[PDB]
Amino acid sequence: SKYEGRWTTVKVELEAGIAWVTLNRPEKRNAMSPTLNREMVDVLETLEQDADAGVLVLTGAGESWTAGMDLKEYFREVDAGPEILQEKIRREASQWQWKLLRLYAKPTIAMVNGWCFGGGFSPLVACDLAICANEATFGLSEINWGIPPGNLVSKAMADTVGHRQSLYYIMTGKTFDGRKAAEMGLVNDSVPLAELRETTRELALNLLEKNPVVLRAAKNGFKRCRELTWEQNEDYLYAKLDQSRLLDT
Amino acid sequence: SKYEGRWTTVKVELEAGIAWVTLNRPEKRNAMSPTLNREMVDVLETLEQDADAGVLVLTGAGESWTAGMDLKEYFREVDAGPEILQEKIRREASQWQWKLLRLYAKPTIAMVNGWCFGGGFSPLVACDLAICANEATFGLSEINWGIPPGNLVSKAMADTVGHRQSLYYIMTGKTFDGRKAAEMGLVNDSVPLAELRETTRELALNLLEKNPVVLRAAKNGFKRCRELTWEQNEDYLYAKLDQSRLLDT
Amino acid sequence: SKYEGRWTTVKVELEAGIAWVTLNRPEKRNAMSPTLNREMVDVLETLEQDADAGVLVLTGAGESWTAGMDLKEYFREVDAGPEILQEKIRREASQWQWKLLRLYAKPTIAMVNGWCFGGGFSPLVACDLAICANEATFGLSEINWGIPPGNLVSKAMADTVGHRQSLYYIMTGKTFDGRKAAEMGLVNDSVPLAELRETTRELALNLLEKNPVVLRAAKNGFKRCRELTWEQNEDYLYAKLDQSRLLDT
Amino acid sequence: SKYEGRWTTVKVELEAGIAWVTLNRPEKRNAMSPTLNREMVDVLETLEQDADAGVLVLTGAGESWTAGMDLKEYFREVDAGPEILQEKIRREASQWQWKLLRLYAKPTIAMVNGWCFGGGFSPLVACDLAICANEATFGLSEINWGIPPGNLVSKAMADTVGHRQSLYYIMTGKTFDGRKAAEMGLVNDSVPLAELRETTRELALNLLEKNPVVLRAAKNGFKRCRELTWEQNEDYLYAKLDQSRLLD
Amino acid sequence: SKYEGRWTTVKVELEAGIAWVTLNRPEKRNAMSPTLNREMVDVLETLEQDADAGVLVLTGAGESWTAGMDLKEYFREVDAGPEILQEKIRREASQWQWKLLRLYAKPTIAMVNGWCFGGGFSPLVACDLAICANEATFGLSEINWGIPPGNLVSKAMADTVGHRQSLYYIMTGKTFDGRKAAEMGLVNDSVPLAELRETTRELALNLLEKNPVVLRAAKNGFKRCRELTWEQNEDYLYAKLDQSRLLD
Amino acid sequence: SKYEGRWTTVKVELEAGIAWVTLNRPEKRNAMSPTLNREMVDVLETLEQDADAGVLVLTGAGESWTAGMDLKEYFREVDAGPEILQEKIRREASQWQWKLLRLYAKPTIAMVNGWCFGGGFSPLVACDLAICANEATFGLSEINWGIPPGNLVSKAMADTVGHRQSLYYIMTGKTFDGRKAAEMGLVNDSVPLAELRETTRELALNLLEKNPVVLRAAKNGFKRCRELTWEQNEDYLYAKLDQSRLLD
Repeated sequence: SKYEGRWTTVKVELEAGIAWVTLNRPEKRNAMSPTLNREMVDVLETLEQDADAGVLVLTGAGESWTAGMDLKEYFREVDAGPEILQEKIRREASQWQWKLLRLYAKPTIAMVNGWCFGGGFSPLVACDLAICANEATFGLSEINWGIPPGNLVSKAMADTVGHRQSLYYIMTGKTFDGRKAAEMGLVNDSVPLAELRETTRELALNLLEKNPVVLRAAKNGFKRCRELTWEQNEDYLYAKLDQSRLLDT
Repeated sequence: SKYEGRWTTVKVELEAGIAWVTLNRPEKRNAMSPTLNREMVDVLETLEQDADAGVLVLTGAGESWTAGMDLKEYFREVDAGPEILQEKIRREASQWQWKLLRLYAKPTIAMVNGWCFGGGFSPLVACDLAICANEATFGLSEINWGIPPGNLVSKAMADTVGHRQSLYYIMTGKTFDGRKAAEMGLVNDSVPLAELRETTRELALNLLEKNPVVLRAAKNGFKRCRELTWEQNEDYLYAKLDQSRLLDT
Repeated sequence: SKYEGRWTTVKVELEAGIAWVTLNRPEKRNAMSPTLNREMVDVLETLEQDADAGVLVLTGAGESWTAGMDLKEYFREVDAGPEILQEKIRREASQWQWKLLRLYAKPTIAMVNGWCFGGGFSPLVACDLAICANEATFGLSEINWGIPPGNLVSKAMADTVGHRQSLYYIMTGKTFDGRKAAEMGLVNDSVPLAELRETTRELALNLLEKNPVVLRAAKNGFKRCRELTWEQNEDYLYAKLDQSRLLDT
Repeated sequence: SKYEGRWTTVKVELEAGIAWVTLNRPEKRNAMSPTLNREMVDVLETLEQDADAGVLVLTGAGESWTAGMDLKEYFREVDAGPEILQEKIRREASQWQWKLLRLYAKPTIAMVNGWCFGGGFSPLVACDLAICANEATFGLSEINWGIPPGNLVSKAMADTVGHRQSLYYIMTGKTFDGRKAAEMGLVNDSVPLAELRETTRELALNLLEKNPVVLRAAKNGFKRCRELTWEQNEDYLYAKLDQSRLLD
Repeated sequence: SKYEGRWTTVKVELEAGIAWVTLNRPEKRNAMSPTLNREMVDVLETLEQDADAGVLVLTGAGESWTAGMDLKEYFREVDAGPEILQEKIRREASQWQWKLLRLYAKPTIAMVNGWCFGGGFSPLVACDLAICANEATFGLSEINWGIPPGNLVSKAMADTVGHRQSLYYIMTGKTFDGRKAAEMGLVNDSVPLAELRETTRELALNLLEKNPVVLRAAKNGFKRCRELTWEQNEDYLYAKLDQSRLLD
Repeated sequence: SKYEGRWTTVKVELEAGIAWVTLNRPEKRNAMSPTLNREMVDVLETLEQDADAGVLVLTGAGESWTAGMDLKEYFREVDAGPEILQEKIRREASQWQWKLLRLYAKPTIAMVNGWCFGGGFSPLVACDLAICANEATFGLSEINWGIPPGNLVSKAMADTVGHRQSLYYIMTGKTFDGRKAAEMGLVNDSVPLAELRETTRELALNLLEKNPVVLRAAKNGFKRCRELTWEQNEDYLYAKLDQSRLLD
């Protein structure tokens, strides 16, 4: 494999234009350690410039998507350093989870095969589209660990899940399954685990057929237009269209 | 008819306070040409001052609502002119599609009888309310034509359709039927085509019974309140209420 | 009872950490008079500092939650005074309905036992969570009384109910039942009236188990994050997390 | 001349690529009546498509720039008609004063020769740049007439004049001269009335030296970027740059 | 007098429609304790409904306007009680300093006679207009005490003082005098202390000449319009005008 | 020295807790090439974790601060590669110029010794504070090169320079000197070039006297509070204060 052995906590496999990105700490339910965060920044920067990768799928090894932030590894790394290390460690989490990922140049799909807890909600929603297994379990367990949702988790909910349901799951920390995730709008679809890869693959190959520059303008302009008024968007959306026409040539 | 023969690409029929506005280029699936855009600006300005029109219904001739922007006619008109003509042609599209229509002084209803593609999404969502036929087909085909959604189409989606579904339909360009449109929140209701006119008419006549000044304050204040904080809205919404009381007298 | 006889238009009963707050003008369907507004400001300020109250439930006496603003009492009080009294009376309505309530230090639940009309929508949505009876009837009757929705009612809808449904109910003034309220996202759940208290109580006791400072950061940070960009929220949400850690100690 | 006798309340002189637009009701201090608003919409739409006009200068006939709204002619039109006529009249005022003018495709300069009161503040600030005479007199007289500022007047102030000075002039309705207008940022520069036209003409000719599509992207993108965050602007301002490159 | 001995930390003198509100802990530089915050909420609510008060002037007893938060009395109240007492104490500070004061129904003027430090910046900017003595001394001393500015102090700066100057005074904690306050836009004007009261009184009497409902719409609409786009403001500012017409 | 020969286009001198960062392509007026952008990302990340650097000063070698983008080296890299290389190149420019720099954990000062054109405006304004020489010359030359300002240049102007002056300098591309930069608020102060370094050093040492965590909360909270309403800021600015107290 082009990327075999390159990262310790992540695996990347290219197949016919699809970059399958697997969070790969299965014994730790792919908990996002500071090492995983630095490696995932490198994965996204590398795949952005890899002409053979037209779409990214973000999935988890084993029975986990990600259980969220790795408590042990964060604090061993923070407590060993001055205050300023926490600022860098948070930036590294943000950098892959949404600063590069949410407005990524290439289309992105979360393939949620299992556990998706806490911090995993940020990259889940930064990913453009999402398919889960029926068998997947989700939760915002932060409240039961004595922290409010950290990083962009609460905004990830605010963008995808209705006000009342967002507050219910944030406030109670109750778990929910793949069907509920799809019903609430957190993902596009929930399917049996045995059909997850094929469902994700057909969507990925659909996106691969689109003009990349046009798809980028369309998906990323939509995300930004949510934040702008109609008068502001007249200007912004026509600028993205004209920008698309320049960069396609 | 009061408005018979007045416009070449649009028909207007008044019935008991209802202004039935028909996009009328059926052989071209009511594609929005620059002529249609200029005529629809004139229709909205004329009907605003017509005391006999209390509610507007926007519908399409034949099996089409609108197939979106008329490619042929736009480019024949643009390429024949200097750069500055494109700015005017875009303003004319915006002017009827949402600058006058979204915060129109009178209540508006889209009666979606058939095809609704691409550019049609802007006036669809500018219209206050919408009823479609089950038999209607919708799509954001722009991505498959090699352009991101132009004008206010992506914002029209952002205001009515959940994040994940909006991105799915923008990114894939997949079509969806009237039932899906209603399920996603793009329209208020989907009914059999044979019940579309009657369903629309009963809603229109309901709106006609309301105090016009109060209905205007209520519908347009709602659309603006979405953009404002709660503290800002305390001020704005009480100002709209007091404004209503002045202008009703 | 600790609070027996203390307020003329409201009753408060503490049970094992639950502050049951009952709007108590049943013969007037708990219409919100200026007296009720001043008393409810005092209830919220008092309960904020009552160590024995960990969660608030807002409910209505009799077959009513609240029928909305008390027309008779508002105008008897306004017309008897100079212009400046209307500014004070509106501030008092806002103060309890959402300025204290929406970002209240303690978790809040609306227990909607019956009629919820017009002005009641503001505290309904300021409350974090909401359970209604199937038997409850809701409506935005303002349009049929010749006023647009006053105070924060239209924003309360904008935050919880989809664009098309919000406009339909604001523009038509049509009533809807508890099941529809839950379907549209106005409340978290609709249950038979005979199960309303128990459903509300189990949710309240769930919230009581959480660390109060953490629950406050989580629920109130979510409401504020809706208003902020992702870049702004990186800063704000980590500040709320760090603030939580300081104030928990 | 090209536009002679075309409009009853406005004069247009085109020379060397400069469209000199003169508000032309001198005996009424160029008060903005509903007729002047409709004619000014037509003027801006006409000049936008005039390939021989590269820059617009907005000025007043006589000792006035504009005294603001023509109360008499506004109330004659509104009180005549149904409630809904006021919606159209307000929209016509907004249409020329800033909906077309603030983000106009061509560079715009206000040349403030004299009185500039109330409603005149909206097009004053919609204009990209502004030079006034020292002899010009400004005021937000609305408060003394018993109305708060209408249309976009208060926002025109908020965009150009500091919070304290804006509130002082809105609340007191006191007048200020050209030098004070320049000191507060309401205009680029205050010069003697004797030098106003020549100073304005030199600026207009400088702007005509620029690539029109590029100048449009630069000026109108600046106005919009004020409303957007840095992260939003990374996207928006690169999109305007790439749009310029396509349209040039 | 009408309000004699009513409040322990504040004095109110009413004359000729002017409510002179004096922060009254001179020996403690009028430091804002929790008691002064609760009394100031009561003062503003009381004066709002006082038909004989048309304009408020906020000033300080002695050589101080306000030194800012009373650290000693704040920490005595908070450290005594549960965590939740701090929420109430912060809310009381906000309630008078800007939640009631910034968009107060009556015109407001800060009359800055002396020291104005830290927390005093919030009500300073909430007040519509402000005149200071040249002899007044200002500072954001928070940085030298080991806290960033609390409550709305940093936003008070952001609304009135340029980015660079705000950051310089926040980051360094250096003091500045009345002339520098006026130069930066923190106040309308700096005048000699000998002329401060008479200058303030003349301004207050000018504001009393205005229609109170119209003045309220004009001043408070201006503050809000800063937050809204031009398109939003077309709707909002016409709604405030029509609201004025109804309420007048 | 600690950072000798580490970067090809940048020099870092650490002394007395001050990291003097010199853009170091003097013969090319310190033009910002893609290599300088990548090295400047590394410089800021390196210095953030350097416990011996408490304050950063950004300056230029030779008679330039920075002439702005290196057109030649940018177009050599982009035109070589696929479309997607331009995304990475723009991101690298943004990364050091403001994504790391505007809300940097340590206090930052721009020390503008000479030419500051076009793209240089982004890091100029990202820097917390700025002092220039009187002899420094500024310009937004983009318009004369046929591009609107790219990256965050127009927003840098919008945050620091009044609407009218911003538009004048963007639309005309005319140059201005150090005194005009200070007058417009683009910088804190303009001093003679002979006194620039010593003035900058005294400011840097003042900032080093502050609690670093508190200073970070104060400066970066101020920049953010500009974007938020008063009600939003009551929440945000108290959260930054409580966050400071935890992290100190």
